[PDB]
Amino acid sequence: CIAEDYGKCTWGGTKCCRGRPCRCSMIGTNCECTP
Repeated sequence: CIAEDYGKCTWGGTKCCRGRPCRCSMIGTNCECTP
């Protein structure tokens, strides 16, 4: 899973471990996982 900080993720693909919301750049491209 993505247990890294701000680790790149995908809406519907690899989600953040534990279940953390993934933020994006308001453009729906490089979404990083936020602790």
